[PDB]
Amino acid sequence: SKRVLYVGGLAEEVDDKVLHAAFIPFGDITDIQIPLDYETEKHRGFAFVEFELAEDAAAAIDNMNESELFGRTIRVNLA
Repeated sequence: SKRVLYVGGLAEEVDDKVLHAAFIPFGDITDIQIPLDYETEKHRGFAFVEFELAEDAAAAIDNMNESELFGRTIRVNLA
């Protein structure tokens, strides 16, 4: 589909709550996935945000790609 976004460049403390607040303005979010390093406790700096509507995902990409989050430049593309 074209409803799931790949989001890279996430600071270590960015979590599901942070991601949801940053992306919910574009439309309903179905789920957020944050792959973790099993040995350690933290994530790897990227996540997946799935929108209910492809149209909302598109708007999210257009606005969020190369934007700032926790002082880091993030990259947003179709997963």
